[PDB]
Amino acid sequence: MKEFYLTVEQIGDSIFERYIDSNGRERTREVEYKPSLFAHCPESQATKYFDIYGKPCTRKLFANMRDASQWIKRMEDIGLEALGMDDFKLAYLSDTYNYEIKYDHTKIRVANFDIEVTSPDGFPEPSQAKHPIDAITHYDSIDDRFYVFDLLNSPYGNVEEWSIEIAAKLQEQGGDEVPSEIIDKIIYMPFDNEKELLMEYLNFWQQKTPVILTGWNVESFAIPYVYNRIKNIFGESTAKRLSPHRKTRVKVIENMYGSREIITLFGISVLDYIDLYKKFSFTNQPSYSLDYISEFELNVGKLKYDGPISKLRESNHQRYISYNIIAVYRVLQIDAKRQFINLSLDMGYYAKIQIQSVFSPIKTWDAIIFNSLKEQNKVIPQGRSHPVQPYPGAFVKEPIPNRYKYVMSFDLTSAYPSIIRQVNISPETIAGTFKVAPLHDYINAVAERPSDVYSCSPNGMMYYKDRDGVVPTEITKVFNQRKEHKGYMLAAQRNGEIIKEALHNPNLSVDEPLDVDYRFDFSDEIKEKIKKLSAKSLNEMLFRAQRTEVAGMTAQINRKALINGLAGALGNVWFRYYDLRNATAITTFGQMALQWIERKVNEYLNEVCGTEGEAFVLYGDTDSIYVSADKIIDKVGESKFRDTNHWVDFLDKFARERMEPAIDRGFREMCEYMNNKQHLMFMDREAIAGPPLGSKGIGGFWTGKKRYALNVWDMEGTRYAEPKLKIMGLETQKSSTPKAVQKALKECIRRMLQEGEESLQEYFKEFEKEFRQLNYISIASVSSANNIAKYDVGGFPGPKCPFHIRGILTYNRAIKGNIDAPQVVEGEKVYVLPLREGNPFGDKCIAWPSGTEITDLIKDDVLHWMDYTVLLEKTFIKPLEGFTSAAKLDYEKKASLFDMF
DNA sequence: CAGGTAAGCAGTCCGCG
DNA sequence: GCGGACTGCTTAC
Ligand SMILES: Cc1cn([C@H]2C[C@H](O)[C@@H](COP(=O)(O)OP(=O)(O)OP(=O)(O)O)O2)c(=O)[nH]c1=O
Ligand SMILES: [Ca+2]
Ligand SMILES: [Ca+2]
Ligand SMILES: [Ca+2]
Ligand SMILES: [Ca+2]
Ligand SMILES: [Ca+2]
Repeated sequence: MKEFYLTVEQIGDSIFERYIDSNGRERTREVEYKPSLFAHCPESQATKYFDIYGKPCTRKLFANMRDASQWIKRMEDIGLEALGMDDFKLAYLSDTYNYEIKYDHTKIRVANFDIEVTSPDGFPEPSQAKHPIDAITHYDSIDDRFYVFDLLNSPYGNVEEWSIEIAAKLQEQGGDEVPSEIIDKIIYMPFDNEKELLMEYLNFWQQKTPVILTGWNVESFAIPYVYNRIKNIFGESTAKRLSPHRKTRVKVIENMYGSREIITLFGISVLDYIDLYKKFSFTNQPSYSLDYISEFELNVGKLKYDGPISKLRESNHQRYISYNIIAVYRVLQIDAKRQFINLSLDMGYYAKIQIQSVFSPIKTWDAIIFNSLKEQNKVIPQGRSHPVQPYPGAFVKEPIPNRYKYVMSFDLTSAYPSIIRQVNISPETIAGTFKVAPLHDYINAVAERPSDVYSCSPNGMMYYKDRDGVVPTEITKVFNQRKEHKGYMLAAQRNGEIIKEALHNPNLSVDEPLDVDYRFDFSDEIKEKIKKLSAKSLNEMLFRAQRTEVAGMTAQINRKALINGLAGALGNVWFRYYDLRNATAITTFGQMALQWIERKVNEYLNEVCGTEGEAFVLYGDTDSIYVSADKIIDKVGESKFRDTNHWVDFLDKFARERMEPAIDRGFREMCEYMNNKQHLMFMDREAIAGPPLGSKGIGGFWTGKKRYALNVWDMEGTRYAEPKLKIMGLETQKSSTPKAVQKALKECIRRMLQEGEESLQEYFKEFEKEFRQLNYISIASVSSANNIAKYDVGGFPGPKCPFHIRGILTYNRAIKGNIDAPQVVEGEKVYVLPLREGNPFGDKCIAWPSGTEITDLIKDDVLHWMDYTVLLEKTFIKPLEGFTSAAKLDYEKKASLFDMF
């Protein structure tokens, strides 16, 4: 097999590299890598190296990396550009792996671990590490085993061994329900003292040294805690054994409000799963506890126990250890679903970066562009310092708030990357500028044609047309990967809908799920077999279809995120290729494109409807248009349709056969107007939306920009078994909205869109009457909590104290002088409840850490004093009043003449 | 900690005769 | 009481 790196580090004048050799074995080597950098040279000096602008460069070979670094400094002192990859390990990888890397994940040691630490005096601070580590579960992907290190004797209690047999038993048998599929994979090691546990852990670590190290909060808790605890007991040199090169450093992570410390382990790639999840999942959760996320992702019940965690070990060590093992497994189950590790490996190896650099699109693109340019003996420019400057973004159309019955949407495929490719936007393709007319002049095609030579954006920028820039070239490659994966995602989705239809008529049989590839549209033979299957087999197939869809979604959406990130990287001052002219070329072209095509679509539809000045495009945001199809439906007449699906077909066909060609023609003209390099503005139908045929549903409504809801029947070629609500911006979509309120508002909207005003009124009246019975957590608002200390004036709200911060200050007073009560963590999320006047907490709200029950000390008082009236008014009635006035109906029945009977 | 901008709503403070 | 200036938070794209 071809060799591939595992990790790479620079340590002084050495590159330290762990890799897989040609025989599939893991090796390590120290290389005295001599880097090259570059300086401009005279034209009369023959060379093969040119900067991106075609200027000749001489290559400078240094005796060592420190010499190269010093030269860079002196070049700054002189005032001359020092060209080339200043991050020598990326140059090392580029030299050592000069080919498309083909990696084998089965050879990469992926470690997933979690630690337990009993603490009687509050949260165990990793930088202090003053409490014993009393459990470690460490799963190794190569052995496929969970290694359990269990401390039996501690100053906080001596316990009996954990029993695998009890762990396996059902909760109803007194057991812990550790999943049977992992029972045989547990290797259990009890220890009579902490020193021996830790020494054995380090010996194990030496044998099975993680390449990728993950787990939940490992970078902020487990890793610094283990490191610091070993450091406290044995000294620094022993703690550094966590690094295969015996090198670590404390890294200080700074944000706007403060800073925190992590431990960089040289020769390890830490991918904390919480951070993977936040970057790649495209969720925003009310809580990020593993219990909360596990429940969300896997629908597994919360790990139940009595008393505080600080007493769990001594009260029930059996459960304590089982829960540590289950916690490690949960992360593996989440990754089995979401495939974020797989994604990280793919993207890292593609770019030729340390795997942990996938978190940084700037680093990712710097490396991709460097490798691409190097292939042609081109030399990258030095990074420079830039002041942060604002610049313009997208256009958003102001919609008229209203109900909208029939709606068809269209948007650009991969909008910003397509603009980059079409216009040819790149650092080295800038050809010059032209005199700009007001945007509306280009939108209305009255402005002078910008250029007859170069490819243009309406911000005034011109680009060469003779060759592709490195940015278009490289963005195209990742776009193509994205498209492939989206294909699989959509096929899995469509396949899922076939199974849901079939589930309306399950056969009374004992049979098996079909062995099929869900990434490809079911053949007719598969469809026939499915129509004969039992519910059990069909549900298992649906589960598999949906897992395939999730897998496809991860692959596609994060590749989209990467290419979109290049468009923004051009507008980040730390990017080597930062240029506001290019960042603005993209966004301004986007503004023009949307408003251009809005005009073209209106003109086209006014023409086919025999009207003038009518607005068919009701809304648009960035790269999308929403078209009212009422008149199209009305031209055939609602009476002519057999069922809902009939008019959906008709609109689908109308969009595909009439609208899309018209849209394409309009964009080709725009491309020609801008003299662009390649027509790549492809605006395909997204949604077909309307009420169910013969119902009183309103179909859809807008309240304002970025706030709307649609009853969708077909999304990007997926025809749903059941209509699906596309809701954007409204309170149902906000993590700040109470969970039960999100649910109720969603049901109000469903009724509005599908059934009508009377159905909405029936549900409101019931919700208003019954909501007081809702569990307090389900009706609590949620907010991130920043700057708690800034607004704290002697434990009371300072001036301008935000509402959620006030709640926290209230909480802090109520738990005063408790090491045991859970503290609110600066920067994390809290639940927030309003309090009735005259309450014992002495303020109008209380907040406590999100994802948790409020401490028993105050729980009963909170329940007693909760202000249900304020809560309902603010989270439910106010937003619902917004939805219904926009939609022009009433959530409460108004009086009529009939009442007199 | 980790590409970008546009823009919504909650809440504070305070004016508005 | 609602709006504007402002802070804070959150989402759409
Ligand atoms: C979703 C999203 C969009 N955008 C910008 C860049 C996008 O190209 C543009 C339009 O967004 P989208 O229409 O959401 O995405 P897209 O056009 O890139 O891809 P698709 O083919 O799935 O439609 O808005 C971001 O900058 N960040 C984001 O997270
Ligand atoms: Ca724990
Ligand atoms: Ca799009
Ligand atoms: Ca599309
Ligand atoms: Ca059947
Ligand atoms: Ca869009």
